[PDB]
Amino acid sequence: DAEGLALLLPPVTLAALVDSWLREDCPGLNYAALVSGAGPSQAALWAKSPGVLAGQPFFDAIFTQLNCQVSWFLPEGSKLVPVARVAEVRGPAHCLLLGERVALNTLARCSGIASAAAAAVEAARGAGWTGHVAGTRKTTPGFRLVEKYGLLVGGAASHRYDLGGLVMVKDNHVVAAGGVEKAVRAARQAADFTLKVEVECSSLQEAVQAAEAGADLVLLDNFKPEELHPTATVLKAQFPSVAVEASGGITLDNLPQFCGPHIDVISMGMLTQAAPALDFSLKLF
Amino acid sequence: DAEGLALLLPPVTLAALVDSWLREDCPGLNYAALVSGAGPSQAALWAKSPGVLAGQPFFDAIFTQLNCQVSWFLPEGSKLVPVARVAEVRGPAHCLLLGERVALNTLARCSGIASAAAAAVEAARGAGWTGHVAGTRKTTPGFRLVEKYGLLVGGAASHRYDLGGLVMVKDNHVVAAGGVEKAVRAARQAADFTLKVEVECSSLQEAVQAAEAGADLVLLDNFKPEELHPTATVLKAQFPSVAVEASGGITLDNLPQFCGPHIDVISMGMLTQAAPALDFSLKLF
Amino acid sequence: DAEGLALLLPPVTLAALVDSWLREDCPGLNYAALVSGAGPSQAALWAKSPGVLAGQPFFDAIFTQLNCQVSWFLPEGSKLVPVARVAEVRGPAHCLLLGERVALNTLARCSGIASAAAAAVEAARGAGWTGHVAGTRKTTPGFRLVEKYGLLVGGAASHRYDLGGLVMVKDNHVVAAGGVEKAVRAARQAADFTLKVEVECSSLQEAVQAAEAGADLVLLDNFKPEELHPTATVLKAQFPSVAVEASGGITLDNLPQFCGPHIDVISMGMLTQAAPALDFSLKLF
Amino acid sequence: AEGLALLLPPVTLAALVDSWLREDCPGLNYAALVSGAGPSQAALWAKSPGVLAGQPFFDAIFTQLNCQVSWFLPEGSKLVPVARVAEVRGPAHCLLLGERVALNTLARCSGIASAAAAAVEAARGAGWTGHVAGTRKTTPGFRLVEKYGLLVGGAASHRYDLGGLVMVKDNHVVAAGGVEKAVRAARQAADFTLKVEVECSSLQEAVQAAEAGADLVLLDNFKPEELHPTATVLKAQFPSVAVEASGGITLDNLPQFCGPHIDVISMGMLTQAAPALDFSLKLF
Amino acid sequence: AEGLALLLPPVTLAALVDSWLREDCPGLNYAALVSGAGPSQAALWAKSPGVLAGQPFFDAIFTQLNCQVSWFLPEGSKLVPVARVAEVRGPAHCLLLGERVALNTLARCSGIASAAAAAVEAARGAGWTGHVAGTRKTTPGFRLVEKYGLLVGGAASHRYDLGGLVMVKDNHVVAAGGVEKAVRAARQAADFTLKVEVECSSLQEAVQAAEAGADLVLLDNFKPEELHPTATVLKAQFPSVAVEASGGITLDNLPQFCGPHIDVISMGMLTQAAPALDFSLKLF
Amino acid sequence: DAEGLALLLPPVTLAALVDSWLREDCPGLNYAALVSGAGPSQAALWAKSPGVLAGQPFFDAIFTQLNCQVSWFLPEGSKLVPVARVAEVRGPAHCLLLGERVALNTLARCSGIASAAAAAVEAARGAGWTGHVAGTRKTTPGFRLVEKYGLLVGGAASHRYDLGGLVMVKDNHVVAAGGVEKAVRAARQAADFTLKVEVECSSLQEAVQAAEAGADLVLLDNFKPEELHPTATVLKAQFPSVAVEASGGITLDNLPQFCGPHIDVISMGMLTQAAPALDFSLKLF
Ligand SMILES: O=C(O)c1ccccc1C(=O)O
Ligand SMILES: O=C(O)c1ccccc1C(=O)O
Ligand SMILES: O=C(O)c1ccccc1C(=O)O
Ligand SMILES: O=C(O)c1ccccc1C(=O)O
Ligand SMILES: O=C(O)c1ccccc1C(=O)O
Ligand SMILES: O=C(O)c1ccccc1C(=O)O
Repeated sequence: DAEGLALLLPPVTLAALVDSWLREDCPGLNYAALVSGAGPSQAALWAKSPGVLAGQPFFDAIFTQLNCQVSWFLPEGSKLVPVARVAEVRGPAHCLLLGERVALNTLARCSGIASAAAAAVEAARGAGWTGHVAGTRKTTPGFRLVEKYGLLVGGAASHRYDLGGLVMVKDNHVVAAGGVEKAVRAARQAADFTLKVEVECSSLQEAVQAAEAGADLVLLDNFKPEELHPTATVLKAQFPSVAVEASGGITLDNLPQFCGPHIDVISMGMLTQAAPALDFSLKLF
Repeated sequence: DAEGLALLLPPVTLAALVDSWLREDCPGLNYAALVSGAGPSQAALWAKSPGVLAGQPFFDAIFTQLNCQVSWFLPEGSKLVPVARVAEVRGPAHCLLLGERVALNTLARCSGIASAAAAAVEAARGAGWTGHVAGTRKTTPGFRLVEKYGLLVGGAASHRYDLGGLVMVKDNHVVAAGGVEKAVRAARQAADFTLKVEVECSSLQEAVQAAEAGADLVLLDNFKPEELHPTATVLKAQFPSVAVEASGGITLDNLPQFCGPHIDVISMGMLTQAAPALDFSLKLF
Repeated sequence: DAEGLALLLPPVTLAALVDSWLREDCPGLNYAALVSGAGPSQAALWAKSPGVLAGQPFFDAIFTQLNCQVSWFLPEGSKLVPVARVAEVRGPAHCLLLGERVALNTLARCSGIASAAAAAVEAARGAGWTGHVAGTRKTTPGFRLVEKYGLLVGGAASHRYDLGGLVMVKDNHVVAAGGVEKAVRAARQAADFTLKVEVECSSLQEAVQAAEAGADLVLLDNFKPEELHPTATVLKAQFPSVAVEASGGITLDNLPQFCGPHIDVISMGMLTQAAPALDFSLKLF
Repeated sequence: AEGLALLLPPVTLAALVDSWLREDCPGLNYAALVSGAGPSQAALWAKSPGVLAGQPFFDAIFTQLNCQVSWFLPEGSKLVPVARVAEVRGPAHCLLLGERVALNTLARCSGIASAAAAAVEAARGAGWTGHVAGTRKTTPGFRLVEKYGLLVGGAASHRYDLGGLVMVKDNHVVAAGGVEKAVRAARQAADFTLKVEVECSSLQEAVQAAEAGADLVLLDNFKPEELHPTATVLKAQFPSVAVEASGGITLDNLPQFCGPHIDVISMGMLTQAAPALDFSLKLF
Repeated sequence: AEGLALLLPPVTLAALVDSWLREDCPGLNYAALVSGAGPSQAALWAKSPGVLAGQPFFDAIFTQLNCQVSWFLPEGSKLVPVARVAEVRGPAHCLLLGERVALNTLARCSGIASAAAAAVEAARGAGWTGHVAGTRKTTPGFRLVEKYGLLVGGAASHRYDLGGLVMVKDNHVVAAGGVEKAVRAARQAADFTLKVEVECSSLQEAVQAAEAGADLVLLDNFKPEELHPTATVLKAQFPSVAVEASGGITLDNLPQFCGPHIDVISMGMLTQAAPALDFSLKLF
Repeated sequence: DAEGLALLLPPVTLAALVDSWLREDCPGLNYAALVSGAGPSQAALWAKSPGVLAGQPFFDAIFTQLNCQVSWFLPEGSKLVPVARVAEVRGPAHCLLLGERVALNTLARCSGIASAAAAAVEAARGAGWTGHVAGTRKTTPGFRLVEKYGLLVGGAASHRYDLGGLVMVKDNHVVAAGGVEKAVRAARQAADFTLKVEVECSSLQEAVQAAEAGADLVLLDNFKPEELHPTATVLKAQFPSVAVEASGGITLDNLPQFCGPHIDVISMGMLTQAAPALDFSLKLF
């Protein structure tokens, strides 16, 4: 259930995020506040786009800072069928109007990402695939928390949250260490026993070498589907312990061709780099 | 000229921004650094998407913090023809690898935005229009600086940077003040004489009321082009002092329809909410 | 009207300000707390200086942070006739005594500035002048928010809040650009369309060049009143669109000589650089 | 005065400077395009008499913005207007970005140093050897500059904050239920490394405070005719106890408050009513 | 000890708590889904002997996380294991989020307070009335908890930081060119509200330091046989000067350093080598 | 290899740490600086305790901020035989004396922890045991980075760095979930696929349940050694995939009794909670 995902959020990081957003939007005097005054008011939140609602905790934390309350008519994760009345916000008029843009901006993006994740999860399910659709570290700097949380709301896995969550050996590591085996052995020796090591591999030879040197996960990078499945099949046969991830150029359109019985995870840069924001408005009534 | 735009950037805000992005990506121990080591290294930056290059100052600031140096082979604002060698980065291997994803993320989004901005400016120029294409406050919270700067690099105007740069009376302010004239009179009385007042108007009646009560700018919100131009024409005839801005549902496709001799400014949420990130990579060699 | 001015204040910036002032005054252990104890207490706030009361929202925020409550016997902006009971503060004794000095310091300076502002407004009104008395950027660093707010409470305009609110071309910009016309044309081309451009001019020739190149405001800097008024008169006659501001060595004493029918704004460094703080005390009873 | 810069906590200085620059320009700076990045030079002019103070702040502001400063007058010099005080060099837009915050800081620091030197001069002129001191009546957020200014003027800063000295005031006396209870509580609570000072509005109080173990007694709001007899008796009975006078002391009445039994005279006016000096920065 | 909480600067406290929680969980907390948000209650167990200290920190951690705490023992109580000390309440995932950081803080605060109480007790048992004290030998970033723990245990904290007292050390002596130059420079530089203490490794230095106007003289690394004759002479000729002993003082040798002419005994061990107490927080 | 471990450190978090330490030790004026002056000076760093040298990167960062340089005569991780000359520090006198205590405090605690870790690793090696000696999250709040680093320099594994690095089900999670199986199934479902799940088990029955429900690691908590090894033996025989950790009341003295062939990891709170600081001094010469 998506309603439970809010529990994941670090509250100290949340509060600081919210403050820095409001500071960004209004660092000094807000002259518009005299236009609206402090009279108690109510505003309706409208969804004008189809997709998945995500970002309630952030929307709430923005408005709570500004002494406003929110009532949701749809739970976190609901399908959105425009034009829908999603929520009501109450508080002093200038407070509502001060938070409006930042709150809509957050909900729009979080919902945009959750929508793209859900479409990808749906296409995979429709192709018979049971594994994890996942995001990447291709997130807007400073805004990871919202973006990874959006992915989760959409039913995708977030993948490692940051550099501290998993040790990922990539092409650049392989080059710097002087070869796949040296890179993986160094990664394995260096990584705390609590961490997994994943290795980005551009061929089957690399993947085998990586599995032999102790990789927990092998990421098959930029394979055409026709070489991908035979590669994953062998790896799973020779190394059934190793998880297999596919990534590189995977889109909502081609995703079903990348699904296969020997792929455990499919990760997509597009879920965060190319998810258009949903359209929401907040109309004072 | 785009190479000069870096001078606009508040350096204190920049350095803090860069810190907070690196803190977001790696808050604790970075075990991968043992895989690469500290040996001096070089990496090529590759452009794999068409569009406009934007974000050099951010990319530089990230790598300078990490004791790396960057050489650009393309000036800020260049057209990108993939696959193009854009830059070279140099530093200790683990520093390069630490900054890579955050640097590419920033460059990708900034460039994505600038690209969409230039496409919009090109379509307007091609429909004979001389005014400003502009952005909005529909930006990713915490990342406005990069986004507004991207718009500038693409030849669009940024529009007000935040709530302190202009007083904008919107449908919500109109509702709260109890009507157009009350809202605008309160905005004008409240705003420091150094500020302009702009008024969002959904009809010609509103626009006239707003001009009469002293608006510097009138924004015609969500007009079909057929109603937009007659409205603008009347407004400019009666109130030649008043600048006219069009906004609402304007896309790269329909933009030429919204250009007209009496529109001074066209603003587009899509330039920031729906600009896909460009594809860059940073390959150690 | 002054009771409504509190609405202008950015709440995130206010909270961090207050934190940082209390940190500055007591970074570590506060041994004096043990002398007072945590017994609920009450203190009276005394105004011992004539002038205008300003700064209630800062005084309140300091005490709220420290779990104390304040009741005002006088609204924000009231004339102060010493010795007057202005407020009651309640909370744990050690909390009251911890906040005392910072709260009095803030109210003293805010009130000092508001008083100088009101005296200036009064002297202008008495000389028949209708325009804006305004402050400058000559503010104590880190304290601008309290100083600009003080101005407003005293009836003066704040002028631009910071470098983002207006583009102001000064003698140094003229030098760096190579001449008045090049500076103004560069300012106009650079500034977002939402911003005004104001140009500091030391002669009537400069003012005409600035008005011709597109200035919204011309600031006549350091004129003796005898040269100022003819200059303003000409300017208004040729360029009735252009607002005219006088500034430089304007004091409460000479201010009536600087008022004239063709001056729109008079700005005074003294309102923030040389306003003595009012005398307040907070006596536990 | 040239050595006083050493006192400054560098971590606190850097953060101060950042927050001042952030305050003055949080977002895009369009004016930078008007000046460009060409190397430039600007002269610092002193247009007010008084004492120069605040070099380390001015330097720190300009170093952040990749500019350099050369001083023609050392910290603490007497200013005779119109004087060429310094030269600043760097990219034009950097100079102009730092200008106003740097002038604002030097103006206020110098203002305070000037009032402090005037007060030190008037005291010396009246034969007094004691310490002229400031108070905690400082602009919030700007104490570091203000206390430093006092020192450049030759005044003592007094306790820097609540953690440097335990000061028992009228309010503490009321809350504790009397002078003796307040002072005994202050003395028991304060770490042995700290002094205890007690604000006393009468001789009876001062005697009680001294008897209860005060290191300093601050005679608050005495008219000078009652002040000196009071200090005299105190010094005679309790020669260990330093005596400070404070309350309504001004540059004008200060010589009346000097006496052989006052050790310290503190003045709110040195920080609450010191006008800022006039400086400008002219690009040339 | 119940009143010591009032000493704590609330702004510094809140920021401390935030940074501890950020340190322990900067990103997503997947464990939260295992416990859920149902209301819950946990018992706090003391498994070590010693002195309980750190309640205000433990409370601030849990208050931030919307949990409440009830204490069954007041701050400063003797702990006899295994004792039920407190109950915590709140949403399950909030309790479990706070648990480790809260226990970490109480464990260390209590560890320090226990060592301090042991040291005060051994001194009292050897007839000594002076102050047992800490040093600046604290964990960086964690000074507030460590100094507060010292207080709860009955030791003095000593100067909180570099701003509380001016301390001339070996290294100042070398840099200034000798004891007298160092102490005269310290005295001239220090605001009149501050004391000056001087670290001395011989009687010669102690006398010189007293003569130059030191308020306190710290006899560093003396064997007890040389310490007491030195302190005796110092008190005889300079009764105004407080005498502190420090260096290699342990719980074991402490009684040999107590003497009628020692005012303060400071021990690095109270903070450098105090084992944390064992506490657990068991959901029931 | 200890000299390489410095690369693990996140540079942004490091710099912020160092700042906050210096701010804690001297928030306002430092009158002692006038006693030393600014003359260039040198100081020798002396080790007066046996054990292992750890913390150079911290010590260097402190001094670099204060414009001092450090030369090490012993590499990071060296055995310390007192009284040894470990390093030389150079810079202006007042800068050296400002950083001295905080630098010593850091080096002292880091080295203390590294010494305890190395003593533990030695005793294990001496009892024939090959597995990882590890720390815990029982670290001084705010100072984890230095403490986990110290562990690594002494040859111990750090264990998970924070709550983000691994999902650890403890007795409390078990009670809150309503049983071992429900807790582990919830942990696995909730944890991103990139994370491992470890389960604290106080009996063999729980350990079996945890392994069956999908635990990657089982932590045998508070076993007497006589019950431990037979439990581990059974567990390894039925679940060879599952790593086994022992923990609870393990000390340097009893550690060899806890080593065994079916234990992979032994973690010890004492390494961080009861490690006395080493004695170092810095003597200006
Ligand atoms: O962002 C990437 O390069 C990336 C792409 C796919 C999976 C994981 C990651 C990651 O770094 O966490
Ligand atoms: O964000 C918006 O709603 C917006 C849309 C168009 C122009 C300007 C703005 C603005 O608020 O600055
Ligand atoms: O501070 C100044 O120099 C100043 C003086 C007069 C008007 C405006 C300003 C300003 O820069 O905003
Ligand atoms: O600020 C005050 O009220 C004050 C006034 C005189 C001396 C000292 C102080 C002080 O508090 O430090
Ligand atoms: O930390 C020290 O070296 C020290 C040792 C003993 C007393 C006081 C201190 C101190 O500096 O506060
Ligand atoms: O700190 C603990 O309780 C602990 C004890 C042993 C291993 C790991 C941990 C951990 O939580 O990281």
